[PDB]
Parts: sequence; structure tokens; C-alpha cells
Amino acid sequence: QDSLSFGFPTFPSDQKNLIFQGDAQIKNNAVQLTKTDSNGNPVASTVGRILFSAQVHLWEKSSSRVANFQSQFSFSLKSPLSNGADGIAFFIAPPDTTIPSGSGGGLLGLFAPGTAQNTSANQVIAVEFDTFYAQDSNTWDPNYPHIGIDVNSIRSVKTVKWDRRDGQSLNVLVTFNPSTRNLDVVATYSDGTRYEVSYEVDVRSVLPEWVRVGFSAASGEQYQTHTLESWSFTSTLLYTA
Amino acid sequence: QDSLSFGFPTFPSDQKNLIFQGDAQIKNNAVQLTKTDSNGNPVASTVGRILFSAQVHLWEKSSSRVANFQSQFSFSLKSPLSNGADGIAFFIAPPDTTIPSGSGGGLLGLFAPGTAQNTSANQVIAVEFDTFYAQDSNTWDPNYPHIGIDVNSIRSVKTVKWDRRDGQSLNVLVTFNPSTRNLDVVATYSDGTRYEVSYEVDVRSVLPEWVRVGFSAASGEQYQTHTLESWSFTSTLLYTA
Ligand SMILES: OC[C@H]1O[C@H](O[C@H]2[C@H](O)[C@H](O)CO[C@]2(O)CO)[C@H](O)[C@@H](O)[C@@H]1O
Ligand SMILES: OC[C@H]1O[C@](O)(CO)[C@@H](O[C@H]2O[C@H](CO)[C@@H](O)[C@H](O)[C@H]2O)[C@@H]1O
Ligand SMILES: [Ca+2]
Ligand SMILES: [Ca+2]
Ligand SMILES: [Mn+2]
Ligand SMILES: [Mn+2]
Repeated sequence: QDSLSFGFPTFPSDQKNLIFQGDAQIKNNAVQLTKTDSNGNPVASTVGRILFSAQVHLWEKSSSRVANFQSQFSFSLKSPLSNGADGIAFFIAPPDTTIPSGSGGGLLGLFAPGTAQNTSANQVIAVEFDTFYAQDSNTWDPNYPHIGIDVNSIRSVKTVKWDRRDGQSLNVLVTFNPSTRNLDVVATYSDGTRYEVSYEVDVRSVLPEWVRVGFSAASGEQYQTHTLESWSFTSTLLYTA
Repeated sequence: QDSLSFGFPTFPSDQKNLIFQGDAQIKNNAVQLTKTDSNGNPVASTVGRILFSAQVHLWEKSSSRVANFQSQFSFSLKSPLSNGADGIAFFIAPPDTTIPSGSGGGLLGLFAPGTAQNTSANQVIAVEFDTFYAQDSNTWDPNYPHIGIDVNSIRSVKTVKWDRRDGQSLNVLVTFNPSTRNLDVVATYSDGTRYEVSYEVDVRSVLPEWVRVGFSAASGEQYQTHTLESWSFTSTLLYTA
């Protein structure tokens, strides 16, 4: 299809079009990307991801068209600790993507350790909400919580300082304009606190024509819940300037 | 997802979200539901169907909601014979639906001979564009080409006279309104000739919560091509009393 859209105001338990990988599962009409115990508390060493089953036509070589897409979603992070880790990410990748070996912790379940910072060895665009930055294990991170745009590398090509708020839902809008090639990210807490970051990227030279979109989260030795509460996505192929 | 939408202005051969069954396949940016030879001429004894891979959430028992959906599509039929057969149909059935054994010809690849008219043995709603009505074989049809609403049976619960026009595209709009439970069909030719038929049906007593949507067509001894040219679909769960 030239255009595709779907909306999940909430996440009832009987899903049919979601691919669950790792420890992701539905609980209380929301997706718990990372594992939790009996009483609902976050645990260490856990990775989880979800992907919508239908493939998205990001760009078409023959018509020379590129998709204009928009992803809106909201998540909350909760942890008994004040050092919640490691973060959640919205990503776009080849249709057959799977959790790479040893991609837990700071790799957010998106990259393999050996190639985490090798751009020519990956095919993924992700918007990360990173809450852990210890310079010993996450040597690639700026020294503070942040929102980052990741293009084939765990080391963001662009970031903005971010504030983690326990149990507070963050509303996020991600838009890609094929006409300007700008990937814009706008995140806001209910009180109006706003965060913005954008980067120019030619999705055609990064990803195949058909892809899958989803979310990933992980927790290494430090933990927190990564709760996806709602998600809408729309994509339309367009002839650009 | 509560809402799902997709549009195929055309059908490039590079498809990922379509489920092809029988002889259905892409040729010339269009879906040829029934088999055609090297020259593109229709052949006898062929059945074919396509289904969008993503399941549509038609209704939700818990929330007491029922989907509002619209399907807009266009097709053309062509045959050197004076009695091209057998017809094309847009249908809605359970997710695991497959072509029934012996469902060729007049059964449109939708029903098995043994229960083609047993409304308790089937789960399918279809809008058929039936061009073959020979009273000796298709005993269940009115004696003329017609558009029919099929609810669990090849014997339409409602039919209206229709004109078959070789090589001319018919634009069809099929909508369902959960508040009135009206399934409306409006079809037009490029010259303004209009056909419309409506029927009240509670989809919850006929189909399961999750379904797949698609098209089916078949040719028995008589034949014609059944070319699906474009298709857009959308559905949203809504509250009903
Ligand atoms: O495709 C038309 C029609 O073809 C078959 O019906 C034939 C009978 O099998 C018999 O040979 C007498 O002639 C027909 O009625 C017409 O050719 C299929 O059996 C039908 O299902 C189909 O509608
Ligand atoms: O003593 C090293 C030990 O402590 C960290 O640097 C911080 O807890 C550890 O790194 C692990 O845990 C991090 C937080 O969850 C995660 O980001 C790392 O990926 C993971 O290796 C290191 O194990
Ligand atoms: Ca980190
Ligand atoms: Ca017939
Ligand atoms: Mn980071
Ligand atoms: Mn009929």
C-alpha cells in the first residue's frame, strides 16, 4: 500500500497484529516492554520489543517516492530506584529484525556489542529516550539524561538534554518530512514542559524500501518499567520537489 | 488497533502485505484474481483471492464496540465470450479463511458445494458482482446479472439488477455504519450510471471479533478476467447502544 495507518488508543490483551520479541507483553491495557514481577515491579537484565506486523513502504525506487510519516505515542517510566535504566526507543528497521545477541542494557536491544558504533554494519533509525549514562558502560552517551536520534549507531547523531520523571507520561510526536528530509521529534509532559530535536537524514540511503516500525526497551543492572501506553502511526508515499 | 487504514491507488508487483490464494497474482499494476494465459486472455477453471495481511478488529465484546468501515475499490471484467463468468466479490471472513474445496465457478471461491446455502455452516459477508446466472447451474441466482449481498450463503439476501460492461471500470463504495447496522453498496460507471443496494445486518452475530478482508473471483466453464484496479480501506471501532 501507498498509505497505511493504525491507532492504538490503548493496548487490550487480545492483540493480533503485533510481533512480540524478548520479554514484551501486555498488562493493564499497556505494553510492558521490559519484564516485571508478580507485584508489578521492574527487574534487572531484561529486553523487550514490539513491531506492527504489516510492513511499511518507506520508499519506492521506481516511482522515486519517499514516505512522509508520523508516529505519535506516549510512555511512562517507573522505578523504586532513582537511577532507572536503560531507556525506551521508537525504531524503524528491516522487516526481519530480531533482538541481537547481547543487546541488553545501554544497547537498548537495538544493537550488537561488536557493531554498536559501526554505521556501515547496521540498518536502523531510532528515537531513544535514554535515562542511563554512566561513562564506564555507556561511553558513547553525553553525561546526562537525553533524547537522541540514532542512525545506524548507538551513539546518537543528535541529542537534547532530557528530564526523566518517574510515573509521568511523556507524549511524543515523531515526523519525517521527505520534502526537507527532516526527522522531527517533539516530546512534552502534561504540564507543558517541551523537548525538541531534529536531524536531516535521507532514509533511502539508510533503510530498505520496506520496513517495520516498533519500540524497544531494556534494563541492565539498573532497572525501570518501560510502559508504552498508546501509539498511532501513519505513512504516505509522496513525490517530492 | 482500534483503527486501521490502507490504500492501493495501484498494485505494483512488489507486494508485502497481501495474502495471495489460488491463481491470484499481480500483472500490470493490477491484481488478476483469475488466471490468464501468456496473451492475457482469461481461461476456464480458475479461482483466486487476496487478503490484506493485517487483521481488522471488526467488533469488541468487552467494550461493546463495533467498527465503522468503508471499502472503496474499482475493477473491470473482460471476455471475448458473450457470457463471461463467474464474478468478483469483496468479502469479510475469519482470519484463517482459505479457498474451500470445490468452490469454483458459481460459488465464487467463497463457499463449499455442500453448504453453499447453509447459513449456519458459514461465516462470511460479501458483496458480489455476479455475471453468470444460468438457471440450470446457478439455481440460486435471479435470472440476470446482478450485485448481491451475501450473508453466509451464495443465495444473496438481497440483489439488484446490474449491467456488465466489458472492459469498463466499476467504482464501488461499501460502507457499514454500526449505529444503524446498515451495509450500503454504491457502484458507478464513468458515465454516471449508478447502482445501490442496502441491507441491515448486525455483524456481531455473523463474524468473529477479528477478521480479514479481501476479494475473491472465479471462472468455471465460462470465463473472463477479474481485474482489481485499486482499493482503499478504513475502519474504526465506535460505541454503539
Ligand atoms: O462458469 C459458468 C458455470 O460453469 C459450470 O456450469 C456448467 C455445468 O457444469 C454444465 O457443464 C452445464 O453448463 C454450465 O451450467 C455452464 O457452462 C460450473 O459448474 C458453474 O459453477 C459455473 O457457474
Ligand atoms: O560495574 C560495572 C557495572 O555497573 C554499570 O556500569 C552500571 O550499573 C553496569 O552496566 C550494566 O548496567 C547498565 C545499567 O542498566 C547498562 O547500561 C549496561 O549496558 C550494563 O552493562 C556494569 O555492568
Ligand atoms: Ca544509555
Ligand atoms: Ca452466479
Ligand atoms: Mn544515548
Ligand atoms: Mn448471485
